[PDB]
Amino acid sequence: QISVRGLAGVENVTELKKNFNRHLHFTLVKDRNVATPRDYYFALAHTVRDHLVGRWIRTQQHYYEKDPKRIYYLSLEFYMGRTLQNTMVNLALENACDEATYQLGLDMEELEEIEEDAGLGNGGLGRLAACFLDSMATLGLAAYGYGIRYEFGIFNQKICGGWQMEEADDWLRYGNPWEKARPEFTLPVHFYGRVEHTSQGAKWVDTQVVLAMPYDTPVPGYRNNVVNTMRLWSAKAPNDFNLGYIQAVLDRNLAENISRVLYPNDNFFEGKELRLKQEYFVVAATLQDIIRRFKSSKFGTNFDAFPDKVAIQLNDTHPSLAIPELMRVLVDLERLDWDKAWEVTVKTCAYTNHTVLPEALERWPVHLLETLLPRHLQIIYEINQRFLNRVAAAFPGDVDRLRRMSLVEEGAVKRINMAHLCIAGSHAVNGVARIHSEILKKTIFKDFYELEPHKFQNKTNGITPRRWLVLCNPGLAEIIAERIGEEYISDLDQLRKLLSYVDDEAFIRDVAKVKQENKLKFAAYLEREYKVHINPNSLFDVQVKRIHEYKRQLLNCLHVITLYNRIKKEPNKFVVPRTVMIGGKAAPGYHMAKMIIKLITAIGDVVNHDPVVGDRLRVIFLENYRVSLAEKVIPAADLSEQISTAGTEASGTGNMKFMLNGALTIGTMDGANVEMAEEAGEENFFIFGMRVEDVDRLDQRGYNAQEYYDRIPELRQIIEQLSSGFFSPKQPDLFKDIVNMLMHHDRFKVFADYEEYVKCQERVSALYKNPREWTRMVIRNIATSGKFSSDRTIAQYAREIWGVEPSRQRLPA
Amino acid sequence: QISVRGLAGVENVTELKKNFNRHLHFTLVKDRNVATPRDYYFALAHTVRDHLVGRWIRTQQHYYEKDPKRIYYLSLEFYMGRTLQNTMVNLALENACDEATYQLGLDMEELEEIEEDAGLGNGGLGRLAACFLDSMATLGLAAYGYGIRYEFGIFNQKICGGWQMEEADDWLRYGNPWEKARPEFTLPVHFYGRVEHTSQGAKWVDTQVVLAMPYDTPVPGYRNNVVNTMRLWSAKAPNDFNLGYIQAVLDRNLAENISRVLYPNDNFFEGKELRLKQEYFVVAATLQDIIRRFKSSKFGTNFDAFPDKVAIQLNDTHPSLAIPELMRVLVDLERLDWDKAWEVTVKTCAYTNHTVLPEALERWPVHLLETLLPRHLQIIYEINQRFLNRVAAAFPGDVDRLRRMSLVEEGAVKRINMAHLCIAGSHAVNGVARIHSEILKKTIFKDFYELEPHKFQNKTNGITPRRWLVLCNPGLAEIIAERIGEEYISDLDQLRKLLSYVDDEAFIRDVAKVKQENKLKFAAYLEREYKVHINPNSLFDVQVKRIHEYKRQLLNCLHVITLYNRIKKEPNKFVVPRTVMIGGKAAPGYHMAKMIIKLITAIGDVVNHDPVVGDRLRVIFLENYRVSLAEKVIPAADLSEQISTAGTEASGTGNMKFMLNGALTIGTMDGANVEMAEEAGEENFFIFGMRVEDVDRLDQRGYNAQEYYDRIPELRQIIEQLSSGFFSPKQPDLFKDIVNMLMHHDRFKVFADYEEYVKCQERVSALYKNPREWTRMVIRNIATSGKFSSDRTIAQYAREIWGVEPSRQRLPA
Ligand SMILES: O=c1[nH]c(=O)n([C@@H]2O[C@H](CO)[C@@H](O)[C@H]2O)c(=O)[nH]1
Ligand SMILES: O=c1[nH]c(=O)n([C@@H]2O[C@H](CO)[C@@H](O)[C@H]2O)c(=O)[nH]1
Repeated sequence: QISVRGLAGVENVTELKKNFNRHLHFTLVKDRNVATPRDYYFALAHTVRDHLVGRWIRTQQHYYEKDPKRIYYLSLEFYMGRTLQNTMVNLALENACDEATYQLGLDMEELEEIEEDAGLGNGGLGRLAACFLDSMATLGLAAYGYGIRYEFGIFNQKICGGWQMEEADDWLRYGNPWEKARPEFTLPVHFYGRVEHTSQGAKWVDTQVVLAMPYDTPVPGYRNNVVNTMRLWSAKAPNDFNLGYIQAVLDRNLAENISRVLYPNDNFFEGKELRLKQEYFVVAATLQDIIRRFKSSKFGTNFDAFPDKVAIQLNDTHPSLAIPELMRVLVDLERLDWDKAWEVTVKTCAYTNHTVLPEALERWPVHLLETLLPRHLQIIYEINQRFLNRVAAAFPGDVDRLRRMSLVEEGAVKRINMAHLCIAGSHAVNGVARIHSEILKKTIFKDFYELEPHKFQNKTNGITPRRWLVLCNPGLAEIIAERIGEEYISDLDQLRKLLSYVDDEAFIRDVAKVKQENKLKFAAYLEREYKVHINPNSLFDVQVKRIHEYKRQLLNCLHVITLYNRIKKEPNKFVVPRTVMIGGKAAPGYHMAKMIIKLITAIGDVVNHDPVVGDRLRVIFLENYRVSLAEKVIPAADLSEQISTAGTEASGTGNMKFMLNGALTIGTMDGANVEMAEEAGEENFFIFGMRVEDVDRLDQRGYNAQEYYDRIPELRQIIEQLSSGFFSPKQPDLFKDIVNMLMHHDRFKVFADYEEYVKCQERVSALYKNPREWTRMVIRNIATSGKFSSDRTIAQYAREIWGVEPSRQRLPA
Repeated sequence: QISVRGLAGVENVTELKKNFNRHLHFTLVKDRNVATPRDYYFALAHTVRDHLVGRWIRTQQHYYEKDPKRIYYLSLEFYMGRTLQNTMVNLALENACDEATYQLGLDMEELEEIEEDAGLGNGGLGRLAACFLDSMATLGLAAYGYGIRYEFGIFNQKICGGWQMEEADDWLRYGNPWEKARPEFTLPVHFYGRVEHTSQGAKWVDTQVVLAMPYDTPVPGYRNNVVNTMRLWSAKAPNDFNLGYIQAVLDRNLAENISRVLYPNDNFFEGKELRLKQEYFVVAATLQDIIRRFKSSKFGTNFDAFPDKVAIQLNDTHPSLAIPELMRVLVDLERLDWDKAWEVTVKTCAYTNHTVLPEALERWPVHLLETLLPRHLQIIYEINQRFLNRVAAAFPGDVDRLRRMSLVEEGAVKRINMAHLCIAGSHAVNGVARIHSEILKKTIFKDFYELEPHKFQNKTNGITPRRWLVLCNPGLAEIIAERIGEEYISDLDQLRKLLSYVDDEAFIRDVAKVKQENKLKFAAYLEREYKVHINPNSLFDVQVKRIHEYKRQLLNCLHVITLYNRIKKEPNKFVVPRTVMIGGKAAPGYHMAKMIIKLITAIGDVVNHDPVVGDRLRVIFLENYRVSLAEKVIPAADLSEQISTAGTEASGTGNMKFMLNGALTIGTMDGANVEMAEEAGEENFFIFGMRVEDVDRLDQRGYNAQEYYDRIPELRQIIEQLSSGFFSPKQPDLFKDIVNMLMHHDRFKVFADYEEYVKCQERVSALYKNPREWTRMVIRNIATSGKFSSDRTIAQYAREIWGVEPSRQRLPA
């Protein structure tokens, strides 16, 4: 049907049809008479999978022969979503499969919906890893993603009586056609035990062994015939485990619990032993695999060349144990001297920081590490001593600097600061947006920057334009390709060419047409799947992201209520109609976030059923927000809410997705919003509120929320409504915790940005009244979104950190 | 190479080779440069599997169209062994695959050894179920095996310091290419809860739900294009299970533990809750599946026709809960009246008894059933009341009969006798050999036989001649086929034609040649795999079966020591050389059985290293006895030890395997030995010892072991040797428990058969000195082994119990 979806040749369509029928028969053991739609999905997935394997085998053959420097991306999260459409896109197979399935009497889009998300992440950090894998393969890098194969990913969110309920994400129930078990590369991982000292150094003995079994998933590059590997470890008990008899077999579960479930915390540290075990498990298995691959290479014992052949990227501090584990292996097993081992480690490792929120920083109790990983604690103590000796020599007599920079934190319970470990043991430390990287050098890591300034870098985040434009918004990808060709898909900077179409009446009409179609499709999805009705002519106002106080879903709530109250006051006055959509999951133990969800639904209950409002205002909570839902809602959005308190959202990536898909942005000067506004021009963004400097000024004086309550009558009314039980008639005090937080202990200064936010929203409504000028501003956003491709991000990592050159060159097919 | 292995056509070999290469590439994601032997096994298995699916689909299509009466074989054990060679045999593919793999540069026999046994059974009962599935498919019956998919089968046995050690049989580690998950037919199973009474009868409420997910494995008939199904259930927690968050997900393990591990008890009842849950789990899921299939049929609500379309065979009492579960469904859910439901149940169910040992009988505590299955207990009480009302009417005033026949056993703890439940609720009750079925009517079920004589039948056990001749002994199958053709493989009675070859000098030579080749091959296997050396010219004296006091491995031990002591007394006297091989697993909690294993190895330690003995006597313990090992050792055997105390081994099936494979039998008149001797002629068997009647006479008088000790000097010497520490110099009292048992509390009268046993063994040695006459007797055994084909057994079940006609007719290919 459309150009960007590739060719549907007679030869290819015929071959796909017969291979589809082969899999249905031989693989699924079914025929057309008994086959369910799920069977048809699997037949298609196996058919597409077949096209991957030849390229997969020859890519890994190529790496073995050429022996390039290998990039190892270590992450506890890979938020992959669905794989079928992505694979078709990257292989130029979409139209052919569409035709083949059409001729078999099937609707391909219907089959696509059957696939489970691989929801092995929480939000931004996990999705960044997924975008990164796509870009590394597209740029021809010899890259491997290493993580854990969770049996249960992020929970499925159900809303019951307005409250969030969690259920197990049993994503492997029907099987995963994309993965290949590799039980032949199973590796032992050690826990507990004790340290023994001999003539030949230290020995870690009396350990408990858990096996790590790898599962490999292919990662196709965009039309370059490169297929890289994501290798995820699964925990397995050894066969002599605990070996009355029956109980010993049943107790195998204890070891295998390591890879059972993803910790559902977004930007929050929980110091549980099982989490620590997960972190070491991924690190220990991965490092053995890396070293094995290094020794068994065409290069040729000598670890001097280790950093020339290996780069390890730590995604946050979660895999920080890679640093002392590498030291352990090099010193204890390979018998290298400390100084040489340390040189190798530092040159190999690099660390990406994802947040400055104190509650998200990993600080492990010494007593946990003492019991679980006794040798690693000893190594960390030695790292600390040698590091602090360097600090003392650089800043003599500065005793407070010594305590501030220590990897060991003193107190009631001694803790290890994993961020400090990462900085000391890495040759590069990066933040994820310009403002964030500056904040790191000026505030939380100031001491480290003063000691080693060369270590600190910026790498602004990005998103893959394959998943986040071509896949989810084919209508927009096509109208763009009509004007400027297809090269932009792997060179997003080419979107700048669209600036010469801002006055083109044909293009203006097509851009607006694509948005309306997307909105109609999403309005239809909501009715079919959730029996909720919306007006497709209204402004689609959306905030989708994890529920967090710093992200200020509550500020959005205050605006919604302001709009409702203004309508109730002057009912016969015209207002631009809005559909306000808010979605995202709360961590199960995060009480305030659960209360915010309940608030949003409670507002909906009042607003959506008030006859005086009509279809002028609707508030909908988008249930079970996840990658597949993002692919549907983002292309449908008109307004993107990016309203974190300045200085709290390190980068954001949802913001970039909305920009690429034709939504305008209302936001604070926070994270990547700053660079987005810079790229598009401030005139083409809806920027409001305190800057970082204004927040600091308010902190020094002291934030008093009562001041705002006293001086803003519209804000006062809302607080009275919440307190009196207007939004909860049967439980009048339901939201007392929310009011109390807002009035007395609000770390994120919701009230301080309220006035500017509401006024800015008025400007948004004004522009939306003029469709032509709205669309022209939209074109100016899309056209300048090029910087935010993860291809740009990865090229910077490659050149400035990993010391490798990207390549757009095709491998032979 | 050999005729019975089928044709190796140019077309077929070419097609197999290319499909092998396809699977290696697409399925395993490998090439010839990186492939391991395990990869090659899997490529072959997938290639052979492909040939099954077409036949599998059309068989199940055929059953849906013809709607025959369906046979449901319910068992907690299916001792399947390996599947690759069996599938090739039944599909006439062995020579073609042999040729195809040879041309690819691979040895097929080497690849076959890589396959894990499906060890989902303990011994005789589980292996009988496997033979039965093979015969039902071969005889064209619409039959389904239903059981549990254990994650861990029977433990792997390691011998360490002479002691048995157990390790987990992680048979699914590398995957199972033969099974197909069918998550679409997942069914809920209920536990706990309480019974509620309404106007519309009883309701079982507040239950815990566990899901049952089926996995289907194909069961090919011998060259008839029939492929039946074995459906095994796996336990799965529902997604809202226990739904702080992390622990609730981890607690899913509790529900899923139901299908985790096979209880490793052979002929011994252990009253643990997990076992009861397993028993109900298989029954509840299976019955729902049966009823679904019955309702969704081309026949056409009315349960009057249920017994005309359904037969349920209970393999022992393990699935006895089928009786009250069927009543529950019919009465509580379908709203049939009790009397009608009961008629249907009785006409549907039939029960096979496997032993008369009191310790093996299932007697469940009422308090367990009360908590776990409250509705089932109520139904059992009602069944009991109505049954005992019938007894009272038939035998008025006989109050002791009432207590004896009750399903409820009175005492300190009330128990339900599951055997009594089975008899009351089945239209047929059978023993497994003529003597066993007679014992049932005369002793343990005498009261029931008097009430309902028509119910009691015999069905002598059998073995499949596909696995137990063609597969494991191709050399013998071939020399037989040369004379009488190939028809005997599915009509074993044709072996009688071999009686006209007993004086044929060519045949005599070939039979003896096949045995020597088998012995050389097994002697080579022992050296390669266990570094143990044996003399292939010696008599191979073997006892392989589970370790049990009733099976009297201890009597064998006494003979071995007698032979050793006689050699030591007259060293320069000629004795027929023997290799005594004993193998089998002991239940982990069975102390005495573990002591017997240690004794056997301890005798070996003395005998095998005595220079005066030389290579005249060797004692070897065969480690990890299982189906695949049986296939190797049985064709190599000269002498089969079947020496259970008369009246204790219900049938035996190992005995039949040895007879079919050219070993002579030394045994008591017990189980099927009686019918074997009857078939071959007593002159061609080595029968010794007490008959059942002699055992009873000894019991009435009182068994005094001291008498035998006092009157037999050779027996006295052995007991002194055991007591003094001759076989355990460092631990002189190691075997005190064995001696004490033998002298004071021997239920199985080892001493009473000692004299006759030793004398009979002398007669065996005498015959072995004359190779020609040994072989002639062997031919007389093989020729009369026809009755013991499981095809005969299944034909009898079909005609006399299930009311269906067997068919040797081919389905179209
Ligand atoms: O995970 C890995 N998988 C591999 O196949 N290799 C190597 O690639 C070579 C060519 O495919 C193989 O010989 C193997 O050593 C490797 O080092 N790591
Ligand atoms: O386990 C079962 N699998 C099936 O396929 N069937 C039925 O067989 C028919 C023809 O293959 C199907 O329509 C299904 O109803 C069935 O009853 N039980």
